[PDB]
Amino acid sequence: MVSDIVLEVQSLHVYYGAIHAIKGIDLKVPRGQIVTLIGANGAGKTTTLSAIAGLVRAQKGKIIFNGQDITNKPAHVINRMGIALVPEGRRIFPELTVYENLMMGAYNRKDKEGIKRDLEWIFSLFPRLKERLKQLGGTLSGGEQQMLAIGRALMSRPKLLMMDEPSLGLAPILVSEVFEVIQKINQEGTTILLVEQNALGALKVAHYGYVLETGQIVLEGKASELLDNEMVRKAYLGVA
Ligand SMILES: Nc1ncnc2c1ncn2[C@@H]1O[C@H](COP(=O)(O)OP(=O)(O)OP(=O)(O)O)[C@@H](O)[C@H]1O
Repeated sequence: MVSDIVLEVQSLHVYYGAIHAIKGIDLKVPRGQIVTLIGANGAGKTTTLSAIAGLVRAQKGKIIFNGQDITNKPAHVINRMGIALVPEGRRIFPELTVYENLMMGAYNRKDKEGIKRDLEWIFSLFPRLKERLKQLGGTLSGGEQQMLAIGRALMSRPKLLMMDEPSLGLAPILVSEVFEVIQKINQEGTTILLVEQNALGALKVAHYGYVLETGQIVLEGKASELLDNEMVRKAYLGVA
């Protein structure tokens, strides 16, 4: 099935350890849009993405991918279905060079031209990466590694690209380039679910946003409108 809503979370509840991390949230990520989930550290952003990816259990509610209930399915299955996740930590394989890291992303495509066009498309998106194609990973700057992690996910031609704090700890200029690349990716049609602590940057590129506070959504709406909301501005953008 193919839906206009690529991902829908319904009354999701997540419990682990001693804490009730997510307390019944609802979210929708429309096809071709960039949706962002923002909130302070510890709001439950990573947990939300983990639940969706099946890395943590959903005690209540459901996660629907293109109309199909994938609630609590095996993480490896959910990945094969088309949901790509670029977790926090710019996880990359340092022992493999930039080229190998990108290519391992298209391990299940069988494509011939597509893989070709996609590899070159990623080159225009990340000039600095092509500048160090034969170079190993772990020898690039965190900024470059972050860009490499994103490139790898792209080579799998994701039906849904999820990213957890893509700009965390980066220099202003890199933060700016991260968000610009996210926009370029979306302009090609890729649906994105972006989790960020940098609310300003996230809301500026997103179509829709959700504000998560202590496991619950307190506000949601068109991104441009959230930027003009007094509560968002004072609480997340520093305008008090
Ligand atoms: N030892 C603990 N004591 C209290 N709360 C804890 C503990 N360990 C984990 N948590 C819970 O973890 C949740 C925060 O982690 P989560 O991964 O959801 O954060 P996040 O806001 O997405 O940040 P990041 O994206 O950086 O991981 C909170 O609900 C917090 O209460």
